[PDB]
Amino acid sequence: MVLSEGEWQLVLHVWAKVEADVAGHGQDIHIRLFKSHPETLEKFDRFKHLKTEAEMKASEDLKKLGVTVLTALGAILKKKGHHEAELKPLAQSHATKHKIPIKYLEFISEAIIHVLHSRHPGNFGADAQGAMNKALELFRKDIAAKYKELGYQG
Ligand code: HEM
Repeated sequence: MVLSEGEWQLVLHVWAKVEADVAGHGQDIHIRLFKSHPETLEKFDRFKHLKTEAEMKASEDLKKLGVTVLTALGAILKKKGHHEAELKPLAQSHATKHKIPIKYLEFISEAIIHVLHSRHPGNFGADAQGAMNKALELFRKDIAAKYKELGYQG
């Protein structure tokens, strides 16, 4: 798939707002993911024990991880589809070290969309949401293709 420049503009415009508070957005997104799909929390040996949202908010390690995640995703989005180099190490660790199924990448995409809709309604109307969804679908499609080449595809 290919996004138009107008669609990229909508994506980078709301992302610029997210970048005003990377740590906060990182936390909201992960808490949303863990509360909505608890099975995803099992993949983090480091955080598996967290029982409540209060404990999640209090975790400094979880906050650090959220920043790392959003920083990596932001770097990919800013490439506007030319993200081959950035995708390789990400696909390798998630397929072979962490073993993260494509399904879980769809769950976090839902969490990202939920949080942006909630925090940035004025910059996340229907058109902007469609553009972000398209960007994340492109990301998942390319990651899935890489998973297959790496021998995991799941
Ligand atoms: C927007 C999608 C995602 C991005 C950009 C992302 C990015 C990263 C990055 C950059 C790291 C650190 C270096 C590395 O190991 O590659 C990381 C670690 C990790 N990721 Fe992801 N990730 C994503 C989604 C997921 C999902 C959905 C899961 C699990 C449900 C997951 C589980 C892990 C685990 C277990 C680690 C190691 C955490 C630790 O150090 O304790 N990732 N991820």
